[PDB]
Amino acid sequence: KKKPLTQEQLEDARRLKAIYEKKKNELGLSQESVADKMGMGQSGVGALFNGINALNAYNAALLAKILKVSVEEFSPSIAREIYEMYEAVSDAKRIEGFTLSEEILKSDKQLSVDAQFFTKPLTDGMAIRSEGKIYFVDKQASLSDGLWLVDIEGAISIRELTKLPGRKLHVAGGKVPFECGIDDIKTLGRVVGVYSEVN
Amino acid sequence: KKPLTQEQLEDARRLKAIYEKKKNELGLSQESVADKMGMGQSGVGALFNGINALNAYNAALLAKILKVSVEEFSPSIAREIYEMYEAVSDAKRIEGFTLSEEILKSDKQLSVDAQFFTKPLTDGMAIRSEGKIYFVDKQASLSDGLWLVDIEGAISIRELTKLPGRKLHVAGGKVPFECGIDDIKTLGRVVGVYSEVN
Amino acid sequence: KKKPLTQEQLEDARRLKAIYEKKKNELGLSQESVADKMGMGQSGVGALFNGINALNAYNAALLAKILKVSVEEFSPSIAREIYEMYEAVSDAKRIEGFTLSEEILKSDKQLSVDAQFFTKPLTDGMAIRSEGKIYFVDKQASLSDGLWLVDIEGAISIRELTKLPGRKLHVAGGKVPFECGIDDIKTLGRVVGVYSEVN
Amino acid sequence: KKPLTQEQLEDARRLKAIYEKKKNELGLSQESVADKMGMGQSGVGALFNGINALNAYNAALLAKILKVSVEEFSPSIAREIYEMYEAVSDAKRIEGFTLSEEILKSDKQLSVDAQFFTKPLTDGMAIRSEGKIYFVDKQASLSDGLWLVDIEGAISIRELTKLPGRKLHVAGGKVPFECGIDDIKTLGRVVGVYSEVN
DNA sequence: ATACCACTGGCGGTGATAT
DNA sequence: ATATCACCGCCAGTGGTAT
DNA sequence: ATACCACTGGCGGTGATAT
DNA sequence: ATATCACCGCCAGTGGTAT
Repeated sequence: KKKPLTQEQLEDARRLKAIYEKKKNELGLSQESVADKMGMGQSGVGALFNGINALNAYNAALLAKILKVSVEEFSPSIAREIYEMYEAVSDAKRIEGFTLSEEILKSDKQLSVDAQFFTKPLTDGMAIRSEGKIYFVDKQASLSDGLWLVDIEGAISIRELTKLPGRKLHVAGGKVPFECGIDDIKTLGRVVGVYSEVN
Repeated sequence: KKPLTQEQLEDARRLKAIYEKKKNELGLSQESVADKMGMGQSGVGALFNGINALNAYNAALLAKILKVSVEEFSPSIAREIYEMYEAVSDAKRIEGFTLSEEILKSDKQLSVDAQFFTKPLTDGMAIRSEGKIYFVDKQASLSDGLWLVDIEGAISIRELTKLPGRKLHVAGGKVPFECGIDDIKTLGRVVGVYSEVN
Repeated sequence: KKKPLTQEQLEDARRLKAIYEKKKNELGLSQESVADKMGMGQSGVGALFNGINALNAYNAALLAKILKVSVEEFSPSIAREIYEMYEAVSDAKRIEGFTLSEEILKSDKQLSVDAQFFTKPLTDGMAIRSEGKIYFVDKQASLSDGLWLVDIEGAISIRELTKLPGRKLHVAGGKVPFECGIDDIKTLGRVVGVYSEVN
Repeated sequence: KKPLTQEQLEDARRLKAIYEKKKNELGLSQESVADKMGMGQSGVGALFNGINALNAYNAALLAKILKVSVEEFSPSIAREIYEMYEAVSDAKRIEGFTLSEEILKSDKQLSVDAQFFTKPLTDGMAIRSEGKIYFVDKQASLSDGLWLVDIEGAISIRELTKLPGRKLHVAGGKVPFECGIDDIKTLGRVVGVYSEVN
């Protein structure tokens, strides 16, 4: 028959068409050049772009790969569907990502990590990439001796802490270890896992 | 028309067996699963007995009702569900293994984001040994580094160092030793390692 | 008056126009959007693109920066002029660049280095980037004890060599030092300078 | 019309002085330089006396005839010649300095490719000390690392380590010492070092 | 050999039309 | 949003010249 | 509670026109 | 090189049913 595209598919097509017309020259693609990649004809490509045929998860997956974008960039609904379907194979956790350069923390792309990486249910957590390593930080953990993502007077660095009597601390990890009170250091989270490449 | 592909009925074989063997624990009938899928009882029976094949949606939906991963009853479908998960949050699914007592045993396929590796990992392995996760490039050129090797049937992580004369310097044990290139079967090179604390 | 664009300027304009029409959407630019960046009007922009006004070194420099390309990509003549003019300030040497990953050497972008970096006239030289460092290699140097870019049975690595009696060698730099004959190692050049970032 | 900008005649002041003071060594007259530039003697006299200003071409051309860098007689022109050299082989011109006896002295401006620095270097310095080249980020946030510092008039390379209480751990001498942040003037942070062998 | 003198060719634009 | 049209200021150079 | 039976709605295309 | 036009196979599901 003919179904009229329930107006989220219609607006998804508009973003998809807009995200293609401005990047076809960037990638040297045409509607037939995309038709061959999907195993279709040019008639089928224009239907998806001009909001005549409703695209599915498979087509959205390939269309995102052809344009090297995310389905979120043109269809946030299916990306929710993709994440929901991926909860069946393995509950990979979408951890917000950060970068630590010059002791400065900046938000970055969210990071996908399987729940098997962690021995505890990391609900509020971060993923900081620094010095060729990725540090997985538990934002809600009790203060104890261990590896912590701390802040010392406007500088963020990974340091190993050791509680001392008299409400003092021992900070290790920097080029020079030192001691100070527990309130001289702001704790942003406890490091629970470290990933690194060949060193 | 009922031309189900040989594996599409093979998908139904495991799916049907999982349903009846586990419906006692979950206490659900076919029409109860039908309600949770927005379907009738007639729609669910087709999938179980091999009348109608499974798509990506209801196969993952059934994998949430039954506490079973979709790869357990349909490896082909779970492969394509991942291939859709590369479009959003482009993680890279890697076959999982465990290394205990120099024996490599298969494990659950792991979900790893592509931002872990500087070099793209086409054929990769994830091995869980000594409480850590070792990521291995199955097809990697022989370079001095950490390698998952096979020494006369024993699987172990060793540090390979190439020496002139097609020799190797295997390290990792109490005392390192030297041998030829062909004396060891190098499964792949370790590119990343992950471990927890406490 | 009116000068007819001596046919290298004409063909330079064709490449410039071609390199702009396929990247204006990639950069969100129009002829007026480029006119404001150069301090001109849209009429002046079209003259350069359509081969009516001959562009100079200054305009080519800005046009290359606006499109984030090199003048070589659309006007190899002026890039020669730019290099010739830059020989007046400081004779920066255009050294061919290489990358060394997994003990595999691959050609890369040519590297610009001032002649003050070297104490000798490095005519035939390489620049290899590896392990966060840039190694400047003299391809024509006498064999002697020092840092060399060698090849050992199909693997390229930076190793420190030491000549030994009996036509033997000592190779250092790898994870395991070893000894072998001088003919068991192929020498591709002698390292004369090393640059590195914060380590 | 003869409206030469104040510096454009200042360009001619140094250029004219360089020509006459060095024409004895090179043994060339104005018409001889005119021949090498595709010009007449009348065209060269305008540039020397300040009648016609210099563009990028003949200023660099004159910098090749006279064995003098164009920055010596025209800093403004050499700046724009570099700004054209960023379009092809995008090197980054950095002000050069030498560090001898704790005294920072200016030197020739260095030509460095942008592929040396992970982070773009807007305001940078190149310092030649102890036979090596230290690249310094003039405007860099205070982070634990190697810094070009000024300690009561003395210029030196030191390893700064921040300590709680707005303190510093200065290292590099026989014995390190501690002081406050404001006790030292940090000119900039060292991001790259180059050295030769033999 | 070199520093003035008008004189001027063409470089590098402008500013309004379409379409 | 681009292309093609006259139109042109105005420093670049020129020759010719008296030092 | 569950496995057959036709029957069929609409999903996801095709294939030729312009322009 | 794109847009809009009919046209439609054909597995997806449906209800109804006898276990």
